[PDB]
Amino acid sequence: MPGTKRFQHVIETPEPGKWELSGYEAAVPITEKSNPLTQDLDKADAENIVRLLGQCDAEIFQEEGQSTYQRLYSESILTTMVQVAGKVQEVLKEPDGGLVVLSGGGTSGRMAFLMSVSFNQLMKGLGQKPLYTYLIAGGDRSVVASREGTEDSALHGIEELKKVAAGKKRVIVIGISVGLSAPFVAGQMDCCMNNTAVFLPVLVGFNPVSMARNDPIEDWSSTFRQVAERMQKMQEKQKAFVLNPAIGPEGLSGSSRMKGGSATKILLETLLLAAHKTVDQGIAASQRCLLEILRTFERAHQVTYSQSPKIATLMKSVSTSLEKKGHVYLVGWQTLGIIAIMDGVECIHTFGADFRDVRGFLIFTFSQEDFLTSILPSLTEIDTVVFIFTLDDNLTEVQTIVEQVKEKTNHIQALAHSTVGQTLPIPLKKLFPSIISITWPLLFFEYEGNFIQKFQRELSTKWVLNTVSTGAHVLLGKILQNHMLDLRISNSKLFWRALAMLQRFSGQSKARCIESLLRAIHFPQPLSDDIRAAPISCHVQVAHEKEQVIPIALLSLLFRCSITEAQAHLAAAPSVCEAVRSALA
Ligand SMILES: CC(C)(O)c1ccnc(-c2cccc3cc([C@H](NS(=O)(=O)C4CC4)c4ccccc4Cl)sc23)c1
Ligand SMILES: O=P(O)(O)OC[C@@H](O)[C@@H](O)[C@H](O)[C@@H](O)CO
Repeated sequence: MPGTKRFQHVIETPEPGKWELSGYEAAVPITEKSNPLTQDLDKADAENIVRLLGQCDAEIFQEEGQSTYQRLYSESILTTMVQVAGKVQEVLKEPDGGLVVLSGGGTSGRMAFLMSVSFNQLMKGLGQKPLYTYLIAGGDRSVVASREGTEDSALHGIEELKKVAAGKKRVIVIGISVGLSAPFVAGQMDCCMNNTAVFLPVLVGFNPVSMARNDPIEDWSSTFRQVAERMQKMQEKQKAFVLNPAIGPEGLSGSSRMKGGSATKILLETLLLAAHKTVDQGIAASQRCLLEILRTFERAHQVTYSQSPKIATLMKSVSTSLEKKGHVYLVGWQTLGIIAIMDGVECIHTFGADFRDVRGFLIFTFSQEDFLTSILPSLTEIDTVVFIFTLDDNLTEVQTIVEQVKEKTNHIQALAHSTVGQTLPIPLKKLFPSIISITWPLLFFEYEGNFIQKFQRELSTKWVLNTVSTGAHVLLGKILQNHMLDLRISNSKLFWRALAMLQRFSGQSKARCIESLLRAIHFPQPLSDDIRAAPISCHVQVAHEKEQVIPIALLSLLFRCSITEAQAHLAAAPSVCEAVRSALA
């Protein structure tokens, strides 16, 4: 029948209590899983949430039990990281005609950018021509925009690769898809394997290859799975590499911006920093060199969540300011300002939040007195502002902006990253009673700009912010158990998550779930055969423009009613959360 191909590969819903014995649970990609720790994240109070996420973040460093999937500390992952570092080095020793590209969609692309800058600086501060560049699905404006739909084209990915790789004779392409998912990277990786004489692709994400996305790509003949499998085959002969540790499911199912984003930095910063450090010392990179860095990153998790109680407060605030339809500002300096922006803009697609509910700010790029005029007038008693800076920053520029905002707001708090024995000028101190400071024990730093203290600082911030924004929204009832049900479908991945959530939550058959979801999307049009057989982009295109789609489809299924009857129910409820929740009992 119409729509069998389109949906052949979707796993059928299990009968009740079979979910584990059907073989389904074991088929759920790790990146999409329900993390058992967060089953009741929707009941947790603010301080628990922080524990829970802090604990979810911990899993990055958790070791492989005795049978199971390789992890970040496993010998095979470290051996691959060493080989890849080894291959970076061949390129480092020959900067003329060489290039290194870090490429991904969404937050994977955000990470690629942050990184590529730093390693450009490293080389620059040593007067070397920088060989790093990045690629973000949707071109460079994607870096700081919510643009979920751009990831779904493999040709786009390839065209942007060919742009950036024109003159060159040695290109290393680090393809980054947490889920081993994005058609953007799929194309690049494949392009590479077509031209190894020039190209060396390194796939990075956090599912085993056997869970890699197997869906038809609309402009491409192979799947991510096939590309990823072919890479793995080239790995013996060292012409491609797959770097894919399990780090455990996200605390918020499918939210790869969080642990997936962190692990991406932890993993690549490590390998690259080691690759550099060691060329200059004339030694081959070693499992022992990477391990230094990994353990430092692991310490940083302890250091960061050491401040858990002051993280929870800031959450309790960010949520209360949002509860009262107020706004939240995330002002920060340098690299940290950027992480501030990236997080605010991620709450758009993640939580169907307006660009303003969590806004981020660099000194988006508004310098001192441009932020005093432009933004400072229209704040309020109820808003929250967060300040994020090191004790190495223009702390004069800081105290100035905090001063004005104290009159216009009292719900300020702050994040400051200090080396040990660095002191907090007394004006600032008195402005923040219950401050959050992180002190970094001294480290025997090699290079010019102390990059390892950079990578530390960025990560620690991302953790805090990811945790705040994310838990804030939870406190507000927008999350259902540990799933975000009411997402805007803006690409094919999101479309599949929507459908898997309908199966999980209704527990009805896939065919019924598909029909209700596609009805929900296409309303007022009824299911025709064209619609049933349409490619997934066409559903996306139409859903992307609509509101409450997934909830309305779930309700149609629950009451076993039509869309018309489900809309009219949802309009007659106080809220969406409540309506869905009621219907689920
Ligand atoms: C936990 C929950 C809600 O049941 C869930 C949520 C999301 N996805 C699943 C799921 C279960 C079993 C298999 C697959 C496969 C998935 C997807 N593979 S696919 O697009 O080629 C095929 C489904 C259309 C997939 C695989 C890897 C990464 C992302 C995705 Cl969407 S998601 C998923 C389950
Ligand atoms: O790196 P992946 O699996 O290819 O995912 C890339 C993007 O879809 C992903 O970054 C998404 O934007 C984030 O909202 C996850 O919360």
